[PDB]
Amino acid sequence: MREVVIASAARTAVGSFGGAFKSVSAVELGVTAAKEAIKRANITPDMIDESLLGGVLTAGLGQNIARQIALGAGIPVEKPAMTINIVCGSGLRSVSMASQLIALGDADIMLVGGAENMSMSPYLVPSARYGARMGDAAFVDSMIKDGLSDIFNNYHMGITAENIAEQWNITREEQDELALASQNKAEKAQAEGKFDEEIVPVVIKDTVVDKDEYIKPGTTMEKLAKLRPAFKKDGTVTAGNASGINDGAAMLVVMAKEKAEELGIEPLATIVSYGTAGVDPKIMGYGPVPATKKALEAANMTIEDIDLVEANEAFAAQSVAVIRDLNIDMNKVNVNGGAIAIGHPIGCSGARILTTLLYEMKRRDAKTGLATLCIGGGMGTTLIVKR
Amino acid sequence: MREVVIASAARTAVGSFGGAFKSVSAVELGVTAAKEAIKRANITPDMIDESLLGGVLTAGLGQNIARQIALGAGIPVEKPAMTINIVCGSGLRSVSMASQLIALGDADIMLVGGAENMSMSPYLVPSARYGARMGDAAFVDSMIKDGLSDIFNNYHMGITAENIAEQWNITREEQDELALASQNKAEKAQAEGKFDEEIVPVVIKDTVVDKDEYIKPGTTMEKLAKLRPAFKKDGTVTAGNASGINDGAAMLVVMAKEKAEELGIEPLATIVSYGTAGVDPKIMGYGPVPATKKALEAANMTIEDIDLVEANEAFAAQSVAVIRDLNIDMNKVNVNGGAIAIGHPIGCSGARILTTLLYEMKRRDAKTGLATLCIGGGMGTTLIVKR
Amino acid sequence: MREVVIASAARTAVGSFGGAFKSVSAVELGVTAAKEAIKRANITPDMIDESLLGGVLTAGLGQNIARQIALGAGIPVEKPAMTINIVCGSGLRSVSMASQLIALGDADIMLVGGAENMSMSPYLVPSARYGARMGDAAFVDSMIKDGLSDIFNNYHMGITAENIAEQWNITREEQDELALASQNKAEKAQAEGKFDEEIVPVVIKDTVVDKDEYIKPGTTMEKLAKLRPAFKKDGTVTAGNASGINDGAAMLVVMAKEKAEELGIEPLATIVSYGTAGVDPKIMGYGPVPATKKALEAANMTIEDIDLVEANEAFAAQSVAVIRDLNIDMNKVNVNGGAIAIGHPIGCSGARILTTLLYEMKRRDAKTGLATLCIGGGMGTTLIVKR
Amino acid sequence: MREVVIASAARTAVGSFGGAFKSVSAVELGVTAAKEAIKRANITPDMIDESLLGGVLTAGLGQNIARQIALGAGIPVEKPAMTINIVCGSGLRSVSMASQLIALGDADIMLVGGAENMSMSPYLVPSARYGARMGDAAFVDSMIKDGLSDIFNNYHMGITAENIAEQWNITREEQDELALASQNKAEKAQAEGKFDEEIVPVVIKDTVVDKDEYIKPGTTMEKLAKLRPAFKKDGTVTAGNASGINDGAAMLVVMAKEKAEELGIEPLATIVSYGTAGVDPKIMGYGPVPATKKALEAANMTIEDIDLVEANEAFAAQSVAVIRDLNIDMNKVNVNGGAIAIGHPIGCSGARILTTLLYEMKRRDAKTGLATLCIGGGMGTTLIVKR
Repeated sequence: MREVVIASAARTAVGSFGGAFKSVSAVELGVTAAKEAIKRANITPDMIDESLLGGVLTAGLGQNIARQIALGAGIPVEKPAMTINIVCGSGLRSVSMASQLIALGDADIMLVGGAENMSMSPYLVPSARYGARMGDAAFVDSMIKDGLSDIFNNYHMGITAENIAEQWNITREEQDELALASQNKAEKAQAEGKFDEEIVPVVIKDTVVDKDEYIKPGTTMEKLAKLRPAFKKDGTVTAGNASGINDGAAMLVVMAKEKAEELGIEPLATIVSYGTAGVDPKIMGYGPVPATKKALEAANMTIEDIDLVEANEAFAAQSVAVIRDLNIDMNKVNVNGGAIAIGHPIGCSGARILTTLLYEMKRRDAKTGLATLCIGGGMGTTLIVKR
Repeated sequence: MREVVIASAARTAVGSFGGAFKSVSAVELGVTAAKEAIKRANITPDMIDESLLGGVLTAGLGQNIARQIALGAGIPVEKPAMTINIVCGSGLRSVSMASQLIALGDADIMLVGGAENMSMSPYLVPSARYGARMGDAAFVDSMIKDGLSDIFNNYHMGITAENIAEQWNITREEQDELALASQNKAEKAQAEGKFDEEIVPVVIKDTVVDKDEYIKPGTTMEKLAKLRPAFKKDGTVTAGNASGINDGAAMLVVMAKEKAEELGIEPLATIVSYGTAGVDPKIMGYGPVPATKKALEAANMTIEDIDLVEANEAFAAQSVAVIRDLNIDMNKVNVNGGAIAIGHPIGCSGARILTTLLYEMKRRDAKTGLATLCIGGGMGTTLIVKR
Repeated sequence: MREVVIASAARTAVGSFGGAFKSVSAVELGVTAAKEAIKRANITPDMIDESLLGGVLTAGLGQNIARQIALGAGIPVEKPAMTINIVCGSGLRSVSMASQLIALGDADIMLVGGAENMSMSPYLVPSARYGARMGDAAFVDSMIKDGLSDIFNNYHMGITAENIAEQWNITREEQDELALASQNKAEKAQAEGKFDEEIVPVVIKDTVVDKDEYIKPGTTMEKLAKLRPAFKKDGTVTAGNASGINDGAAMLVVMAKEKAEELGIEPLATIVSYGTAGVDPKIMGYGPVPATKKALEAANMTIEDIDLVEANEAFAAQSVAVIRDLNIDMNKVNVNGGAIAIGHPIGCSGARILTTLLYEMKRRDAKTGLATLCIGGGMGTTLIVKR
Repeated sequence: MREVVIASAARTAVGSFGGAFKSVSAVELGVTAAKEAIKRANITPDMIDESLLGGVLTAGLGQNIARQIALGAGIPVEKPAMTINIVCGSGLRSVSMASQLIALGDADIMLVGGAENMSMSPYLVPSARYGARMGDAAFVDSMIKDGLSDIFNNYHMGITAENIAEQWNITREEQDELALASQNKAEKAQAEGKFDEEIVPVVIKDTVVDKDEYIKPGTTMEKLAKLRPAFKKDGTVTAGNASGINDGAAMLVVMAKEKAEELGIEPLATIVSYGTAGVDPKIMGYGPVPATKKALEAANMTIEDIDLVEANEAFAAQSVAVIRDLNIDMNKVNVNGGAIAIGHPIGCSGARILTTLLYEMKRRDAKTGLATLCIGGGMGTTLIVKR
């Protein structure tokens, strides 16, 4: 099995719900990020063998948005492209899965990552084809139905976070403390210029979007503590300690280690291992724990071997449980902030956090890193990298 | 790289648009087929490592229908599941891609295939979230937008068939002759009992659906010749010489050859090779040609080495071009009929035609077989098998 | 104040919900009836001074359907036309109100009546203009919201019928007995040809609709008694003892008595008096009682002076209460059946029952007659006529 | 025939489209105005015999908004209420029609006027009941379809204004001059306090709305001249020289002159005459001319006998034609501005302009006045009053 490297990465800024990218499609965001990821690898689009891209809320976008992104980025029509959906994990598992194909020898160079525009996701009318007949009918927000709710238990992803808060005894204050830290880390990182390298500007014909919109500077514990529960009466999970609804894309080039050598490409990192695992849908936020254990075992590593972690902040409640049960270094995870501050553009997020990880590892001169996400429906996915 | 076998296959009957499965969801169809594919492999659901399933028109179905099918079939919550979209090719590339993962050693046993309910696909309101403001607004059939039209050229898949009819000089009569033969082959096969083994009944709480609904017995050239063009004024492509709109699921168990040996499983076939390739979106129906050339080259085979072909009949116009340019045996392809007669439930079809191939190879005592499909957006995918 | 006569009347057959007029608009039905009412008066359309027409469920029909009907019937553009909405009473109060204008001297000849197509009434999206923002939204059947429910108490008109059943002690069996009689009277009248004169055929380009569709021959008490309550758990009101949902139009020509004399027109009847009155919305079905008392007082009559009654059968429960409290002759009311059998096309019904009254009075050689309807929102309206 | 007086009048401020009353329903606006009109007549709600109210865009508002307004204003359930639709004329013809009923002796005291909330008018789905079946479907703005377009010619009311501009040779500059004057007159009147008396505040639970929102102070000819045509390529009619889309209600109490005497009510004015007339739909904006000629003839008056005119400014193009052909005093019409500045809440406007007329007549000590409006579908309606 040959080794695989991550040659390059680029992401758009993450937009707020109804914000910067209210009218800039997932495909357009993806093309912007893909073109730049290709340039950052010192290759041309014709050198991509195939594309494998995450995207969840794809209703009304036309056939196969991965193909749309690939062709829009200038990749020839001869190269295949496919969209994948493992919900919140899609943008990261595209990377690991592509690495599987390349390790096997069936591709040398792939475009991977994910794209998501939650603002532009549509409403649905299930009765429209054959009729409602009589009486009021369903008129469904596809974002909630297909993206932000659990189908097995018919409740919001936020209720799965409440389930973890209750079972792991994670208090409101503990959740708010994590949220506060996320905001302040993101504020500080943004102001120090630490997102400048990874971001590619989006040009709207002109308006230039090059800053993460969702970060809330001057968040305080006093403000967070006043918020009402968002999902459950007398709950603990609030808008302030939950991830945002957001728009963005993030793209990477992966290739065989031997191909990077041939081409004289200095990669961001080498892929060490990966893992995807399941848990009960009711506690989906715990998914990163078995996924990460699997990935570490495959690498012959323990958490003590990992220098830097990106663990997606779907909800503070789940994030606290994951950090505690994996024995992660509490200030060596999401060191430039997480999704509570930066946002959670579902099918992009796994690629977004990997991009942030890789650029931070390089600037710190870290050796090893880990990206992991929880996944609606009860899964986790993880990627371990080294440089 | 280890060898991979197809342990088992099962499909539902294919329903007509608004017909047998008007109210039986893609997930319910998938669960029915998956449970039976698992039983036909002499394994239990806990023995599945992960599931990889095709599905295209998934709006309003909730998170990740592959996970829904897996859990509904009794596969434990610990096993991952992911949905893929390479349009019309999804149900076949799930099989080849799973084989890649198993060859590499990262899975031993997987549930693969696809599920699609076109009848139940919803209408969309793009302006619903932020408002239409003033004046009439878009109200979009997701089936047409996301399934049956080309996004690059903004026209129906049927126009891509007209493009091939014009460029390859495939006449109306030639298209109707293929359609006629498809109908009569399907009629004859159904009446002789040749679909009995592969089909699993769907039980609606009771009504039992166990017959392919869409076949039109007593089709004639006179009837076909009277039909009006469906897509283009003065065109050649009609409802009669085009695939149907349809509902169905088809599921298979794939596993390492060594695992089948261990378990004493007699497989339907061994996977020989695969290929996925691109063409211009305008001529998407030609995709099977480069895909199949790639697969044959990988196998060190020529078309002369292949005993039986399933080539999905998206449109007679494209099907004639594919058969002619691959030098396929004209009566050794779709020998029990094709999608003009049986239907084209988009994300299921690749798994549907593979199921029909495998059961026919076994009954004929054929040695080698090939399944291939054209793919909206300009692709093809192929799988070569041997027994 | 001068006297006013009803010169002529014509109605379409009443169609079933989703039936004969599923695709024949309220305006088209109205034009058919209006043209024939004009001919039955021995006048030309230019002789109409103005039109006043009922119609309730007018969403999406374009500006002012009375004007559409008038112009479609050939009435000159110079003649005004206006639509009125007093819900179920609209088609009758158009007649009385026109008579007020003519009595005063401000019109000599008017087109009156009503038109309604419940099948074609649309669904509504209240959030569409400014957006739903997030989460599922309302998708409203305008027929139920604007036609068949009480806005003050937010429940179906059928619940107002339950309120009367409870307060007046009208049993399920008593309701079913009235329904049975309605069906059998309608069956018998239709078969004997008694609707032949009043109906004008509707020609659909050809299909001719000339029979009341909704009548259920061979209704029996056994069948009625098996029906489930339609509106309230453990209720008394069922689909069988409630009015139908229906489509139809009915049009009349009214004119000053002196104008009919001048023109040598033999009128169907002379208007004696009218009345419109209110009750609590909760008991709207009782409206005919105060309305009729008012009309009788204005005429210096008692119910004993009335030879024939049409009292619209919105619900058997309310109809029994009205007949009992007005001391109506139980077999001198709705003698050819009522709306349980024939249907209730809301804005047409008042004109429909008046048309049936006038033709039956003439054939019986009756002298006096009365039409009355209950009205959603808590009203009744009545017209007394003589010949 | 007895004489009829206008005892009192009250109107809400007129809101901008999506503005002050974006969420304050037509019924709520109507109730506010009705309660105050009743108080301004020195009567109690139980003294109202019946209500007759205009309203056009009533989809989804529930049964019969006149009844809703009446009951909400405290009028007893015994008193009838009916909604009328003669499009733009509805709020004025309610007044004249009520006067007909009172002159005849069938009512002594009525609540009249109109209410309209264009912002809150819904979108419609004609195919929703029985289904769209396949392919995109209609999704219709009820405001445009039922309020702001001509059904006979299937084009916007603004095109009827272009038709008049062309046929009467009314230039862009002439239209803009009228618009400019409307804005400046309204600005000046508002600033001088001249709307203070007629307006009743709307209290939103608190926010108080008591100023006409739509007036554009500092409008200039330079600004107006830069606007693009709104309805026709190379047209003359723009957003600046057309009426607005707006929300509001206006209510009046009318009663027999002898009843006002009995009660010691000093009326705003006595009704002299009225008229409603038709023209071709294509030139609907001309309707006021025959309507006004009819009203003047009935009064034995000429335009020279009229001291003050309110002629609704649907479009400057039509307004210029009406003023010129009626020989109106150019600065004795809309002396406090018109609908270009103040707005055109369709079913309210006739009552709105009458309210403004009556209060201005009183403050000027004028003797005679005239209100007139053009009406979509090709009509006009007029009321002449004296004090």
